[PDB]
Amino acid sequence: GKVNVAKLRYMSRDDFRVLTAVEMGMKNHEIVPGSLIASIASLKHGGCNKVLRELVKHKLIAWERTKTVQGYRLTNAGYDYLALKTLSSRQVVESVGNQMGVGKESDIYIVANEEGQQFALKLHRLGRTSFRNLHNVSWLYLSRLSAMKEFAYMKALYERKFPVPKPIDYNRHAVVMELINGYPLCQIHHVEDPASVYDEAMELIVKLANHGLIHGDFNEFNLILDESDHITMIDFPQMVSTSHPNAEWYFDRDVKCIKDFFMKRFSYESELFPTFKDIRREDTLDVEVS
Amino acid sequence: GKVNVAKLRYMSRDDFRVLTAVEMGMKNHEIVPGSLIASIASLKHGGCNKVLRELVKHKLIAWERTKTVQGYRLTNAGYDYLALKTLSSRQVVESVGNQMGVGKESDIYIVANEEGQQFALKLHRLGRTSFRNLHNVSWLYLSRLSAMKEFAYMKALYERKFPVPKPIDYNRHAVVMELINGYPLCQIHHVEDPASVYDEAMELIVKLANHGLIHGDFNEFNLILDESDHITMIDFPQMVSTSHPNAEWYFDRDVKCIKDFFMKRFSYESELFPTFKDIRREDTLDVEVS
Ligand SMILES: O=C(Cc1ccc2ccccc2c1)Nc1ccccn1
Ligand SMILES: O=C(Cc1ccc2ccccc2c1)Nc1ccccn1
Ligand SMILES: [Cl-]
Ligand SMILES: [Cl-]
Repeated sequence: GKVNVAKLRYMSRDDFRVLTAVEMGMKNHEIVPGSLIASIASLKHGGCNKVLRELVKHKLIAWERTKTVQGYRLTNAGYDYLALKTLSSRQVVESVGNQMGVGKESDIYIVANEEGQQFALKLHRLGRTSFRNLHNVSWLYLSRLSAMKEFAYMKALYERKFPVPKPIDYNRHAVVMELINGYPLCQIHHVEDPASVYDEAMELIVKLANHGLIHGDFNEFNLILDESDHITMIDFPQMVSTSHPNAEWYFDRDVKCIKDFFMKRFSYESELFPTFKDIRREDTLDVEVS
Repeated sequence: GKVNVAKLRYMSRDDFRVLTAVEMGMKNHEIVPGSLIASIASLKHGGCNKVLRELVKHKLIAWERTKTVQGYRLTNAGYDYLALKTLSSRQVVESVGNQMGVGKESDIYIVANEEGQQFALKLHRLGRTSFRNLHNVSWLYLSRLSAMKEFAYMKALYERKFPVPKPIDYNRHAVVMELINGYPLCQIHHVEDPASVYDEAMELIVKLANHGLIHGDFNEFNLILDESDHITMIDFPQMVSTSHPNAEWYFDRDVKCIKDFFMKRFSYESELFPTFKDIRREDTLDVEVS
């Protein structure tokens, strides 16, 4: 057997309206008053409070009281559900499995469509830090923006024959993409030909730089090795322009990180590693993604 | 003499209201129609079109026509002016000098108050990349958010006796702080005692980690050495939680970057470098800044 996946909880037009109302409410309120939710949701029967209590019970929204405001906010599970239900209505996702990895700022899950074909889901989680020494609904917008940027870059890189997953669809903070069957490099113990995997990694750094991009977090946690020892890049959250005044330092750091890992894990060392002076710009993906 | 600084351009309350109206308009529009700007500004004498032409002439806004829409948007110079004029009305900034450094995502200028005391200004510049392979008012919000986070972290770190500049004030994408007199480590050729500067750098990585933070970009471009060979951190845009599943890799990368620089520039090497296992959490600045 393969990984277990659970069908998404059923969602009524009522639940979706109230849930959407809470989301809209959070543009202008850290805690959305129950009266504002009721008027935005405008249910035909106006048992809005019953529906909210039911959404609390299912952990999709949470109750909070400050000094002189009290009401509701979307939970991570609520935001997740809105994204996954939207993707479900486009026949992209039917079922969700357990978390089976992380990016720098994302959680990675296996999902399946109605036919039981498996895909990778990335849920972006930004705005985690709270600021109180001076608004903290930045997490909705920032997470949505990461997912959008990941989908756009993944599409642009895939079309330019880079070793990245085929992106399928996105909504809010959720990106669905080709599942890559293999192991992150960090949990590979032996390889028949380390030189070959090292070369793929170094050629990927060069090709990114030739397109105007430095990964910035290039490592054994972001690179998956498949059944035929080819690498796929699965996370690129904070890429730097080759035009940055300190671009060379970022480029060298990514190169040194790969060298350090290949020495530690495989006792492999080489002189076939790029310098920034080798880069010949061919594209402008740091300026515009098209 | 010291660095040249120029008094901020004079602007009438009318001109400043129209520029603020364009900014408000951009909450809901990539391109703000002239009619919407006029109704938001609501000038007593209604010469709004004259004022807009004058703001174009001074490069504070730009005119654009698409197929669907035609009107105005804030320029970088316009956003800069709004921030600096606001800081000017609080007596924080009277005069602006030339750019004299960069952070990873910010431009650094010398500014002066009315008495001619010099300070550092950081203008945050995010949302540089354009996405067209599928809204682009993200640059206002993201830049504002970087500045806010920098001010908050700088205050929290300063109060906890970290070697950072004393933060003074912020508005929009602008942060004003203590000017640190010295050289970025990257432009230091010799030091009497490299071991001592290396130790300060390594103790700073440990103290950050003890407070829940990994810098993530710790380098010779972010650290300024003053007249008495003490280091000050002047940029920390993308800090990582010590709770990150790959926290150890980020911590080690910051340590290796300092080691590599001290070997390259000063031929200095040491075994007095921290490991992640040494860290004993003392604070929660990765979760909440207070
Ligand atoms: O991470 C992986 C490797 C992997 C594959 C199956 C797994 C099954 C069960 C548990 C872990 C598993 C890990 N792929 C990946 C990552 C991002 C995007 C696309 N694909
Ligand atoms: O970067 C510097 C060093 C420095 C000082 C004076 C300069 C004058 C002319 C030219 C460069 C200059 C550089 N300080 C700093 C940075 C961020 C925040 C606060 N202070
Ligand atoms: Cl529905
Ligand atoms: Cl509806």
